[PDB]
Amino acid sequence: SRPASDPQVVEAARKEGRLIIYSATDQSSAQALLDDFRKLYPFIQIEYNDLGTQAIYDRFVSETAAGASSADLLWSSAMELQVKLASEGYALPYDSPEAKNWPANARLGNLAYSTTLEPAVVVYNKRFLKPEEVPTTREGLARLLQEPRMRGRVATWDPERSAVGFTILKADYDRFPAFQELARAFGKAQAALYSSTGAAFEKVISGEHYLAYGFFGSYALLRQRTVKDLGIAYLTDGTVAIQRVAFINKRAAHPNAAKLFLDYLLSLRGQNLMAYTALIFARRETVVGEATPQALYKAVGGKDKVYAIPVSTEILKNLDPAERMRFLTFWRQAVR
Ligand SMILES: O=S([O-])[O-]
Ligand SMILES: [Mn+2]
Repeated sequence: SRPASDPQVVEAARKEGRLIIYSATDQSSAQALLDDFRKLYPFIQIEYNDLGTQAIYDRFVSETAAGASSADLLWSSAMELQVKLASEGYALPYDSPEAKNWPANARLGNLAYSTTLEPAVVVYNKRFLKPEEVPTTREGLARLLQEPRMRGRVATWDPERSAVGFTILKADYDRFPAFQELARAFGKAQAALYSSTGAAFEKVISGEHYLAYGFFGSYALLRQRTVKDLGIAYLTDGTVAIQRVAFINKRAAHPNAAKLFLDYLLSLRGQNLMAYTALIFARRETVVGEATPQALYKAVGGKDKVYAIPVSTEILKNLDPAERMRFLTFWRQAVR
C-alpha cells in the first residue's frame, strides 16, 4: 500500500495536478505503473513521453538552456547521461522516504535514484536454437558464432547510436575479458546492430536472426507472454544489470507530483507491481513475481555473478575521451 510521501507534498502535488515524464521505458512495459499511480493519486494528469535515451538528454538540455518548460521527472536506462545531468545542477535534491535503505551505490545522495536492476540477457528463437544449443557464457557464445550457419543470424546493440547500448556493452567490456573474444565473434557472424530492444526482438521472432545479445530481460519476459518461440538465456559467467535512473528536474513546474512518482517507483507497491505485472526487474529484493532480483540471482548462480552498474559519478569515466576511444576503437575493429 501507500508510499510514505509527506502529507504536505501530497497537497502541493494536488495544486500542481499534472506530471511531465521523459522516459526510455517502452510505454507498453510502463503502462501498469501509470494505471496504478492513477489509482493512488487520481488528481495528477500524466504526460508520459516515451523517448530514446539520447533524445531525452538532448531534449532536456536544450529545453533547460532556453528557459523552456521541460519535464518534472526523467527516467532512463542511459545511466551515464542521467548521472551527468544529476551531478551538474539539473536535479532537485530530494531525500525519498522510500529509499532509506538504498545502498550508497544505487543513489547519487539525494540527487538521483536506481529504480530497477535489469539484466542484459540472451533472447533466441526456439524454432532455430533449442535451449540445449544456447551457451550461457561469452566463451560458449563466441564458439557458436564461429559457425558459418550463424552468419547473419545475430543481433546486438549499436553503442554508437543507442546511449543505453553504450552503457551495457561498455560495462560488459570493462568487467568480462571474454567479451573481447565475443565482440570479434560478432564480426565473424556479421552481427546486425540495433538502436532499440523492439527492432532486434521482431527480427529474432521472424527468424531473420536466431539470437540477440545484451537486451533487457524486462522486455523479453513481457514479449514471451505473447511469443511462445522466444527464449531467454541468462549468463552464468557474469551478467551486466542496469539500474534505471530517476531524478526530478530542479526547474520542474510540478516538483511535488515528481516527488510522489519517484516515491511510488521506490515503494514496496511500485517495486512489487514492477516484478509481477510490468515484468520490469525490480530493485527491491523482497518483491514477488517473475521479474525479481531473486529470480535473476537463481538464474546466474548468485548475487556475486551480477555486476550492477552503480548510480555513481564514477561511471562518467565512460564519457571521458580516452575511455570512450579505447572502447569504440576496440568495438569497431572487432565488429568489423
Ligand atoms: O526460454 S524461456 O523458457 O525462458
Ligand atoms: Mn524504449
